[PDB]
Amino acid sequence: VKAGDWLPGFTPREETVYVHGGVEPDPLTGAILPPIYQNTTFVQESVENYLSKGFSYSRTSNPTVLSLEKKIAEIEGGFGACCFATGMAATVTIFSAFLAPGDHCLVTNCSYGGTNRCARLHFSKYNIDFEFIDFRDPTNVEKAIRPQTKVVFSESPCNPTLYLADIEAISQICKEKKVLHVCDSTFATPYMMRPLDLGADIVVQSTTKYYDGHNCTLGGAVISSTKEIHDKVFFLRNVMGNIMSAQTAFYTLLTLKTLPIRVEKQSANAQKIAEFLSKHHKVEHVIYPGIPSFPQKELALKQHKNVHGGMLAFEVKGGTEAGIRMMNHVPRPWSLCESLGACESIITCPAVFTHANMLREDRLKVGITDGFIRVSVGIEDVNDLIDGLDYALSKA
Amino acid sequence: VKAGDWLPGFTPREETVYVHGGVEPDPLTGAILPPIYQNTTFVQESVENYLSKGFSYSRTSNPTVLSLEKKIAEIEGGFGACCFATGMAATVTIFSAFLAPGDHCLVTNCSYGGTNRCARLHFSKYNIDFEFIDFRDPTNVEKAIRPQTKVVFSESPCNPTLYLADIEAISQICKEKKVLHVCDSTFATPYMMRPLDLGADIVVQSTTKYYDGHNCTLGGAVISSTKEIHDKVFFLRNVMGNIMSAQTAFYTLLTLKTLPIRVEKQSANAQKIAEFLSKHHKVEHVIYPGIPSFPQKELALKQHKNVHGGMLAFEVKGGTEAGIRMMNHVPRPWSLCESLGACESIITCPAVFTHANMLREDRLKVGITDGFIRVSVGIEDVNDLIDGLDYALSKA
Amino acid sequence: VKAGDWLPGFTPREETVYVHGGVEPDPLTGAILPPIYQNTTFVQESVENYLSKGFSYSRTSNPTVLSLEKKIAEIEGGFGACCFATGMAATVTIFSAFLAPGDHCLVTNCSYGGTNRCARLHFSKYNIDFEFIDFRDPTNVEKAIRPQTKVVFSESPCNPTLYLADIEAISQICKEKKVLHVCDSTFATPYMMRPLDLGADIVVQSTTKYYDGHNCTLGGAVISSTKEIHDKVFFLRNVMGNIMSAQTAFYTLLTLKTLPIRVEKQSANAQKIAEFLSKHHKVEHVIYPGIPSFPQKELALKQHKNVHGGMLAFEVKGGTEAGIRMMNHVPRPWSLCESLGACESIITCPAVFTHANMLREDRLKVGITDGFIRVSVGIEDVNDLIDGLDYALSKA
Amino acid sequence: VKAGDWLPGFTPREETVYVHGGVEPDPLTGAILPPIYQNTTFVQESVENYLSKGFSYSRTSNPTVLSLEKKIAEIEGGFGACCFATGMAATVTIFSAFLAPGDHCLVTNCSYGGTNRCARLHFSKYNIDFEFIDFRDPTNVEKAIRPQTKVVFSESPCNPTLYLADIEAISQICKEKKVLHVCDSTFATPYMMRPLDLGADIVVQSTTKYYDGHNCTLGGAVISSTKEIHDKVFFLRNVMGNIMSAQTAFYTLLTLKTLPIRVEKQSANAQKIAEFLSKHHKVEHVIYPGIPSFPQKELALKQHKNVHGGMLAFEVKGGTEAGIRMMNHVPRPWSLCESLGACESIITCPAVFTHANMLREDRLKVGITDGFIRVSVGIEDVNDLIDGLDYALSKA
Ligand SMILES: *Cc1c(COP(=O)(O)O)cnc(C)c1O
Ligand SMILES: *Cc1c(COP(=O)(O)O)cnc(C)c1O
Ligand SMILES: *Cc1c(COP(=O)(O)O)cnc(C)c1O
Ligand SMILES: *Cc1c(COP(=O)(O)O)cnc(C)c1O
Ligand SMILES: *C(CS)[C@H](N)C(=O)O
Ligand SMILES: *C(CS)[C@H](N)C(=O)O
Repeated sequence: VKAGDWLPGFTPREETVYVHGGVEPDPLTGAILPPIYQNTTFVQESVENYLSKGFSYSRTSNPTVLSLEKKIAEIEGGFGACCFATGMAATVTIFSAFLAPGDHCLVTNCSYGGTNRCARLHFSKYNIDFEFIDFRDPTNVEKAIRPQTKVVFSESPCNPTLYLADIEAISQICKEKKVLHVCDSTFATPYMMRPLDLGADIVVQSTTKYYDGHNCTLGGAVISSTKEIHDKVFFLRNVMGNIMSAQTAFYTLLTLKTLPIRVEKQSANAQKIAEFLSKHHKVEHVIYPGIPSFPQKELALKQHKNVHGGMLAFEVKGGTEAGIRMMNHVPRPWSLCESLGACESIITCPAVFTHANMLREDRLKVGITDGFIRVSVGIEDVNDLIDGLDYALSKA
Repeated sequence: VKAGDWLPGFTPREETVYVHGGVEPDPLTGAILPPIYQNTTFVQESVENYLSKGFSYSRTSNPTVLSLEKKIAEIEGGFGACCFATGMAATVTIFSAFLAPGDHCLVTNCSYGGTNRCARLHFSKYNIDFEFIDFRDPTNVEKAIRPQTKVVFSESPCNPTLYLADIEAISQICKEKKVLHVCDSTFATPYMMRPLDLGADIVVQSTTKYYDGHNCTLGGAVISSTKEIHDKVFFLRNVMGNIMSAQTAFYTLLTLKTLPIRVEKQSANAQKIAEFLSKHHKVEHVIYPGIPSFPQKELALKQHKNVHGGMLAFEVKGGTEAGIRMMNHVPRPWSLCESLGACESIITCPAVFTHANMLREDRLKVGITDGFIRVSVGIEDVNDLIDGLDYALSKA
Repeated sequence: VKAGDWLPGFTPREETVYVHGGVEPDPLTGAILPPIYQNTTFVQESVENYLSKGFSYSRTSNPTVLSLEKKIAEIEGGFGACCFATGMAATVTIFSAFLAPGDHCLVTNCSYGGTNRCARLHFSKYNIDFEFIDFRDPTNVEKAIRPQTKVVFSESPCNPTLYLADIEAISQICKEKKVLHVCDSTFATPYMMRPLDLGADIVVQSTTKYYDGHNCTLGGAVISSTKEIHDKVFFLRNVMGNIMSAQTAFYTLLTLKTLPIRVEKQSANAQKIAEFLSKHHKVEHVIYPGIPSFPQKELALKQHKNVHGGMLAFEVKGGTEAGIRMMNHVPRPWSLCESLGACESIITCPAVFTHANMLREDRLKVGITDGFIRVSVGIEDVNDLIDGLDYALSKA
Repeated sequence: VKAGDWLPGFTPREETVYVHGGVEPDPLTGAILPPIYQNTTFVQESVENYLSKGFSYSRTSNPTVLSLEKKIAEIEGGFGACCFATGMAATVTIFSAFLAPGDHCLVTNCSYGGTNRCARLHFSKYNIDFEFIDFRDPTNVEKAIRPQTKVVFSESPCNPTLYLADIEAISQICKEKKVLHVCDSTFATPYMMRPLDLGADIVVQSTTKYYDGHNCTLGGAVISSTKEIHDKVFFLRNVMGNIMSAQTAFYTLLTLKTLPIRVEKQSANAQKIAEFLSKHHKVEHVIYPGIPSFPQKELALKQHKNVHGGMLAFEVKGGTEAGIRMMNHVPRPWSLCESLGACESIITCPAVFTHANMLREDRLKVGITDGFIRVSVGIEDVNDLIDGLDYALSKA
């Protein structure tokens, strides 16, 4: 064993894989990072040796993108991964590949609003039936499975309510009933929960949020448990033309290196903020998987590794007017905007910013209430973050 | 009026629009190029003033991308444009938006292979009927339209045969039958043919090819004739998550500046190469709209502005074996690879690469003969290009 | 000879070198463009095989930068080239490497104001004597050479007056007197004049201007006639830490591909604009090397290949007030700003924007008069450019 | 006050400044990150309103670069900062601005090798006297100052020996003698030591190392204690043409966000590795400010905040041959290369690489013994790092 080689028979530990997974020094120059293959097409040696160097056209595959895919498959525990322009593109490619007219698809009723809308407003025109149900009890999923069910699509924690789904239990149900279990674990990250380890067949990630973690790029990933599934996704990505770009892949290769230390800091901050909010006399309810009152505490402790995440939610006393006054007065360092997962702490109101297309009776039915505030905790000093919330709450 | 203003009541001439369309100096700093908005999310001033500055999240819209879209809409003569991660993503968004189960779509039978395979594999599973016909006679289109026809999808010149479609005549037919006419004018560029000027309802572009012209980025664009069509495309792009990235849009904003002078040089080179090939004893047939043997020379003179383009094709005598010997010996500066439209001259044999997914019997049905070679002419010195072809032909 | 090889014993023609110089397809993947080596450090195989793959640290050399250097040395006709963060960095590295206290340096008195200021205001504190003289007559240079003269630094055409220097004649003088002849040919480009072909020992370029040509990047280059000179420049670049970045090198590799067609278009536009101005009743003087009244016409015809360039200058009748009114009313597509060489046409007034640090009596002495306007012609439609000048002149 | 404002009268705490210092949402669009001003020149509103929007030409200043400069000045506690293409460019600008013929400069004799060689080769030719002395005792500095001394240039910890300099004491000396105290605190980072807080007049940083922390960019910064010093640095940067690019500034704006959590992880790992090495029988000496054998432990406790850093050094028993056997067998995840500060752990032997330009007798004079190894600890799992060192040491 010489410089440049791993020790044989040793599995590198987890943080080492975030730093080095999928990437060795460039064979040509020794460059320690992946060179960015900002290029459309690849020259072939001869007609007979077509594809002998592995690449032909960047819509189909690109070397920088492939380095990130290998890293993501390692981190998530999958056979292979495919990277996409956005998280929505990853989700839509799953629905495109694995559903056909007449099929039934069970979706957590608290899915990300984008997942919910691409199903209802687009794929349902192909006579695909999406049924939205409560995934908090796995027996609900078992009882709701119909003869035409092809896909069970879980999300955990859920955007924006932070409901959990028992991924292991649901995977056992789907394995018995021979249906595909797809899990969107964007809010968890693989540092907290790897659905493939818990039996899911496919994971979808919006790499926009925590894999990037810097508000820099859009991106998506599909991580497949098997070669058969991986090849189906890969084929359809080339047809739909929604692959990630090499430059986005370079950025994500760099930011993934710090995902463990970022998520540790964000989650330590979020625990302290959730505790503060839970004691605050102008806060009605606080939702965080790590505080003792979390309704699905036992599942959180079973299914979360290391941390309980950077996301929390709360409701201000006084209804919508008080929620709005609070939002309008939250000072820097907080940012009032959509998205989540970043070094910069973000405060969002789902009624207006993310789930505005959902009927208010239905919003209330899922738990998106009037004073409901979604919080993405960043890596600022937690005392500045609490000071800003306390000011805004005093104004509410 | 003053420095920094266009004079009111004047319309810039063609080349000026390539340099300046869609862009003004940054209002904040005066930067002569738009900055790159390499950022996911946009801060809002208040819950009330939501979207008051025009942006919320870059999957939906991004300022750099919107500047490119405004330029492209100006160059193509449309109401608005949407930009995509690839040309295939643009095409697939048209099929996704405008077709539903039971609908019918007419597609030119010599389409780019990717258009053909996204139809035939994928969308056909939704009980959408795609019919491939010969667009060289508009009455074929008129006769094949059904009550269920929603889209007529032309391409001109066609990939790889360079057949022309009479866009004005087909538009007249489609207007009478109230069917959408979508035209893929990637091979023409708007400098040679603007389908919206000739009555098409939608234009699809692979910006990868000539708009980029440098083998640098992938990209697509959909240019809509009306607000109603544009809004449908924009909505579905947000759902499918296949928008162009800001960094790609910046590259294409830069490269579009030189499209007229690039296409003029490529086309002058192509005319000379086509004339050379038409006299060479190893060459069976040459296809170029600018030489007198072109079968649709009358339509080329009616429909082509400025140039006859950088693309040509030819058949080497001696069939497949001769074509392969030739390809294996084409020297630099030629590149043996997929793609087209670039400063670097590219050659390929579609029977063995791009359209090798098509049955040889069907290959011949669509004119891709055994010795057929697609040539994308770049901006090198034409004597190097001709000397290289002459050397390669000596090995056939 | 097979695909991927050049024909042996053939020198590729000039436009082919702009497209392909310094770049072959990536050996690892076949990528047709140079991958961007966005990376600081390079891993070594062993202590003994240090530098066996050619790279160690990007301040010293970087693979993308080296690909551009090889291309620039080919285009300019030099032994080697070194690329820098800016044109000023290239110039300052020359002064740093080849002058020491007690040395005399002859500088064209109409040098770029930055060259003039770094000499007067900085290197003169090291007791280096910069003497500014009229380079229009080579015998002036011969007569002004002193025992301590080490460097003769010409520029042609000169910024902003467009005076020419006879590079061949001056090189003969410097070769006889054993002094180094450095030529800044930024305004010419190697498509119009290659000083190394005319005997200069070093060329300095601001790649910012025409090599980029898109207002995108800053950059500089030093092209050396010999290995001894090249190695001295390379060594000092590593010490001064002013190398070009890989991303800037990637952009310049792409934009250099179109330098010939850009400069042809800009120069055809500039000829027409200079003719228009020379007939205009509110224009006092027009300076362009291609119009028949140019005072150094005979030298322009001897020393310029293909074109007479994109730069021109003129004076409006009515002195400074009229020049200012004209500038304030020049409409789009023109831009009022510093810099030059770009696809976007630029109008500058040197008194305020570039040579404001020069005493007004001295400005007048060099020819930077009151109504003096420097024009950089882009690739817009020339009729829009003339329309805009004619409007502004009517307002002046 | 309102969303988007800092509360007046409050100062953000340390980690918040790393996330948000120097940056506010884009005023035009609300973009949460500053856009990349990848552009050379800036349009002016009128000849009169020249520079009214703050920018003219990116060699002089660029908006993205200025945002980074504001962040860096906040983090380091300075009046202002200037950013450069590399750390060497920052250092060379100090020597260029503040020294003239006849002046004297005191430099720590264990400086980074590049500082030492830019002094000894290059600036000494201008009759500037550089004197290299041992900064571990401040009275050496006091005794060596001459009437001609203009600059005292410290480094702490030193590259590669990790000697400390007492920055507060040296500043007191320099204040008494009215000499500029410049401190290169690259190895410390501002999270561990801010020399401006301890009385230094100027700080030099290689942002390549920890500010970047990802082996992605080269860069430098000069942080000035006063407006007069800042203005001198800014003026000369424009003359030397060695400003940082906008794209580099964007990368560093992103990576600085995580400097506290990166340095905390690197330092925790380094403490454990130093303790492991201090017990290993093949290791002669270990140098780390956090272990009790550190010779300057009293100063380390006074001068180091939060951590003792990611850098350590050790000597392998058996001299040069043993060091080489060890280096040749250090396995992944270690990288054998130059540079330091990164997420990827780096090891090198300065006698054979970084300081092999120093005479072995002088190498030993400055403490770089034959078996001396400089170690830059990254953020991998410490057990992989320790297992790899243990394997390598078994080959020594
Ligand atoms: C944001 C998000 C998505 C969609 O990803 P994009 O990258 O925005 O297209 C999907 N799932 C969750 C849980 C998300 O937060
Ligand atoms: C290449 C091409 C496409 C597909 O565009 P991509 O950018 O490769 O996805 C569509 N139409 C034509 C005519 C094409 O040449
Ligand atoms: C602009 C210029 C320079 C300086 O180059 P920068 O890239 O701006 O540092 C040098 N010479 C001429 C003739 C120039 O126009
Ligand atoms: C690397 C380094 C430098 C030089 O900075 P570059 O960015 O490599 O030019 C200066 N000081 C120290 C302590 C350094 O480690
Ligand atoms: C989706 C809104 S388009 C976004 N990622 C969010 O949940 O804020
Ligand atoms: C130099 C001004 S800093 C610039 N390139 C010009 O001449 O406009």
